[PDB]
Amino acid sequence: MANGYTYEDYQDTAKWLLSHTEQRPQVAVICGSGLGGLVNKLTQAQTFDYSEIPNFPESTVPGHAGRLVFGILNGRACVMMQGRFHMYEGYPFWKVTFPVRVFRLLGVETLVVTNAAGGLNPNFEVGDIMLIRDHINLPGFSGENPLRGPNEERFGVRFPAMSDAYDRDMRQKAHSTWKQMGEQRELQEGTYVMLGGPNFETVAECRLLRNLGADAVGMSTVPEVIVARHCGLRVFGFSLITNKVIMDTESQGKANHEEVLEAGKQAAQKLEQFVSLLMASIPV
Amino acid sequence: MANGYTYEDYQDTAKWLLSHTEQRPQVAVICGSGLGGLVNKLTQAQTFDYSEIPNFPESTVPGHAGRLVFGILNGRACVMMQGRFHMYEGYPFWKVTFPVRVFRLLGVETLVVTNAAGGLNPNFEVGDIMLIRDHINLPGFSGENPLRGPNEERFGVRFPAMSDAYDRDMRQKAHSTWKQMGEQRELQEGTYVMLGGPNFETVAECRLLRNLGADAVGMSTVPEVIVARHCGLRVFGFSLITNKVIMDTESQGKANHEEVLEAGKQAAQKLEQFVSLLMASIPV
Amino acid sequence: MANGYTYEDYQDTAKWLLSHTEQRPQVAVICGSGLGGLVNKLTQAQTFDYSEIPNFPESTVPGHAGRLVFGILNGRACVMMQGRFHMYEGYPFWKVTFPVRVFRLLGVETLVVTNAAGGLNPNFEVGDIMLIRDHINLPGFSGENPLRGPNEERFGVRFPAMSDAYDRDMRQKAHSTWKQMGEQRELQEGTYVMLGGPNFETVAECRLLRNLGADAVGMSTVPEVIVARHCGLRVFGFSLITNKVIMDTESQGKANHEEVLEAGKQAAQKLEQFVSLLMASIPV
Ligand SMILES: O=P(O)(O)O[C@H]1O[C@H](CO)[C@@H](O)[C@H]1O
Ligand SMILES: O=P(O)(O)O[C@H]1O[C@H](CO)[C@@H](O)[C@H]1O
Ligand SMILES: O=P(O)(O)O[C@H]1O[C@H](CO)[C@@H](O)[C@H]1O
Ligand code: HPA
Ligand code: HPA
Ligand code: HPA
Repeated sequence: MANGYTYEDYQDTAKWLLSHTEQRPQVAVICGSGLGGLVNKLTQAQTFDYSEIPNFPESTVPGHAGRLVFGILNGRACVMMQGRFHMYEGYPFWKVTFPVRVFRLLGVETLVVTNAAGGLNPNFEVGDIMLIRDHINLPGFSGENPLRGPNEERFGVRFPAMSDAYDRDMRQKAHSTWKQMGEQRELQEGTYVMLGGPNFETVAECRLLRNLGADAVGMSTVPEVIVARHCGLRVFGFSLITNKVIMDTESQGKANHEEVLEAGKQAAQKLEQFVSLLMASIPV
Repeated sequence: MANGYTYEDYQDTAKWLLSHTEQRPQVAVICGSGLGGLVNKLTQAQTFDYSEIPNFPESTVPGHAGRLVFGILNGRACVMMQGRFHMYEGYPFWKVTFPVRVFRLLGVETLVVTNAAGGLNPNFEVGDIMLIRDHINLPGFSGENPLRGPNEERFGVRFPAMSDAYDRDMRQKAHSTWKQMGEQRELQEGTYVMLGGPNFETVAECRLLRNLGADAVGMSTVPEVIVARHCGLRVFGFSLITNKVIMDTESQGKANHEEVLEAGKQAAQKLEQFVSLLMASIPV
Repeated sequence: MANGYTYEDYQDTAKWLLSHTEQRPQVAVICGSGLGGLVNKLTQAQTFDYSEIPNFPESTVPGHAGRLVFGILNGRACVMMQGRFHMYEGYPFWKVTFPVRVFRLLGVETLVVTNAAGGLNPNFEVGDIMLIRDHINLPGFSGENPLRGPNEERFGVRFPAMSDAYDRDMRQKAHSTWKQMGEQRELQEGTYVMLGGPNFETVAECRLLRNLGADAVGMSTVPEVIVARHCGLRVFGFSLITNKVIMDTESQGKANHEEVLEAGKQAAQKLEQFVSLLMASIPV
C-alpha cells in the first residue's frame, strides 16, 4: 500500500505540536547514529517523546533516542529529531519521511540532515566530516520511493527535480565556517549513496559502489531529502565518516554498530560546534 | 501480494472488447507522455475510456488521456493505449501490464511501445528518436517484476529469455523507412534504462547510468516488454528524447514534466508520420 | 509486512523434526537447480516432503523436488534441502530463508549452499565449478532483505557484518580436495551476483553485471547466506556454471531452464564426488 497518510494527518500532528509549545522553529535538524549529542546545545528546550506525538513513528535503533526537541541554538529557533527512522526497521518510506512534511506545516524553511556513513573515498579518514553535495538513490531505482502513489498537490509537484537538492549557498557557508574554526583537517565534500541494510557490505559491493562514483555509503537520509525538496524546503546535510569500508579480501576486521556510535561520541565536540556556528545565516 | 489477475480475468476483459467493436486489431500501440497525438491518424476509430472497460486500471498522469482506441492506421487495423500506467502511481507491475495480456487474447501479434526519455548519450539532441535495441531493468534486479509469482502456463514459460526482446527485422524496417522520409537527422538506436521515479535524477545518478552503458532513461516500458515477450508478442519500440540529462553540478536548469510534454507536441508531425509509415509490413 | 515468523515458530518446526528422526546433523546442504542428485549418496536417509513439515514453504520450480533429507554422507551426518525457494515464486525473503534458522536450532554449525549460475567471467566454461568467495546483493541495495524489520536478538545482532561471509578455511580445503580428485579443469573462484528474475538477462544487463565485477549471475543463495551468517553459521558455497551469458547482440541463442537442468545432470558425478569428499573436515 502506498502512502497511508492524508494531508489532514500531517496538519493534525502539526496543530498538536503548535498547541503544546510556544517555540516556532525555522530550522529542522535530523540527528543520525551517534549524533544525538547535538541537542545538548539547545536553550529553552522542550522535549516530546515520539510515542506521545499523534501519528509519529518510533525509532528502535540503538543510538536513536526517539525524541523531538525544540530549542534555541546559537540564536536560531530550531527543532531536532534526536534519532530517525530507517527502512530496515520495517518502515515504508512514507512512514520514514512523516516528520519532514509536518516540519513544513510548522513553518520550517530549512532542513539539516546528518548521518554516520562508511567511507568509500580512499582519501577519507575516520572522523572526517563530508558535506553531501549529491546522492545516488539505489532504492529509488527500483520504485521504492516516498513519493510513490497519488501526488498531494498541496505539498509539491508530481515530478520534482533533484539535480539541485543540496543548497549551493549553504555549502559555501559551511566551508567559510570550517575555516574559521581553525581545523587542521579539511572539510570533505561528496556523493552519498543509500542502500537498504541492515547488514554491512561485502568487499565486492564496496568496490562497485566506489566505482559508481560514491564517496560514502549509508542506510538513510535520501528519502528525507526527496520529500523535503518536493515540499520546497532548503536542504543541507553532512556525513560523519565513522569507518573505512573494507575493500580487500584480507579482512583485517569488519564494520560494527558500536564502532560507529563510538566514533560519534569521539567527534561530538567538533560537530556540535560546527552545527552551532552554522545556525548564523541559514538564512531566514 | 503477487499477480491478482487470473487467466479468466484477462479473457473476460478481452470478450467484453470483442463484444463492443467490430475491429480486430493485429498491432497494438502504447503511447507515452506527450505522444497521445498518434491516435489522430486513425480512421473508423472507436474509443473506450479505461474506466468503462472491466478490470482495466486508470492513467492518472498528465499527458495520459486514459483511452483505448481502435482504428485503421495506414491500412493496418490496430488498437492504441492513449496513455499508460507507471509503478510510481502506486501500481504493481501486474496491474501496469494488464493490457498487454488482454491484447494477446484479442489476437494481436505485434506490440509497439513508445515513451519520452531523458537523454544520456552525449550525441543525442532534444527531439531525437531513438530505436530501443535493448534495455536494462533496474527494478527487476531487485525482484520487482511483472512475472513474479506462480507462472501461468497458458501465457508462456517460467523462465523466458530476453536477449532477443526487440525484433531485429522491425528495427531494419525502421531504418529503411526513416531514410525514405528524407530526414536530415539520423535515426538513433540504443539501450533504454528504467528506474522507478517519480522524481528526476541527480547528477551522480545520471553519470552512473551512462557509465552502466545506457543511452536514455525513463520510468516505464520495460515491464510491458517483459510481459509481451513472455506471451510471444513481437516487440518494437522507440524513445522520443525530450531533454538532455544534467551531468554537471553547474545546473543551468533542471528536468520538468511540461518540457517533456512540450517536446512531444514539438515532434508530433514527425513521430505520427513515422509510425503511420511503419504500419506497412508489420508483418502479419 | 516484514517477517511473519516468531522465534517460537522456528523452534516448533525444529522440535517436530527432532521428534521424527534420530538423525542429528551438523552440516546442512541446500541443493539448487539440477543439483538434487547430491542426495543419492546418503546412507540411512529419511525423507520429509516440505508439505508435511509444519511452517515450511514449498518449492514450485522444476528441478526442485521439495524434500528435506537426513542422512550420512561420507561419515558426516547432514540434512539436505532437495530444492529451494526463490523470491520470483512470490516468496518474501523471510519465507525463503525459513529453513536456515530451523537448521541453526537443530544444532547445525555449517551450511553449504549450491546453485546453478550463468557465467559472466569470459574464462569460465560450461560445466565449471566456481567457489563463491564473495557476493553482490542487488535486492539488498533497495531494502529487500530477510533481516528487515525488528531484530530477533536470540539469533544475532542488528547490524551483522558480511565481509567475511564465505569461510576462508573451507575454501582452502576445497582447493586441496579438488587437486586430489585429479581434475583437468581448474576449480574457479569468484563473486556471485543475485538479481530477482524470473526472466533471463538482456545483453546490456550482462555487460553491466560483468563491469560491476561479478563472475556469475543467479536468482538465489545470497538471502540464505545473510541469514546464515546473522545466526553464526559457517558458510561455504559454489556455483555450477550451466551456461555462458549472451554478451553480444548477434544472439546465436538464448538462455533456457532445461539447458541448466541438462547441465546439472551432465556434471552430476563430479559435484556429488566433490561434496562427498568435502565432508571430511567440516570441521566439527
Ligand atoms: O544513517 P544513520 O541514521 O546515521 O545510521 C548509520 O549507522 C548504521 C550503522 O552503524 C546504519 O543505520 C547507517 O544508516
Ligand atoms: O515513459 P512515459 O509513459 O513516456 O513517461 C516519461 O515522462 C515522465 C517525465 O516527464 C516519466 O513518467 C517518464 O517515464
Ligand atoms: O539458484 P538456483 O536454485 O540454482 O536456480 C538457478 O536456475 C534458474 C535458471 O535456469 C534460476 O532460478 C537460477 O537462480
Ligand atoms: O560501513 C557502513 N555501511 C553502511 N552504512 C554505514 N553507516 C556507517 N558505517 C556504515
Ligand atoms: O530526465 C528524465 N528522467 C527520467 N525519465 C524521463 N522521461 C523523460 N525525461 C526523463
Ligand atoms: O543465465 C542465467 N541467468 C540468471 N540465473 C541463471 N542461473 C543459471 N543460468 C542463469
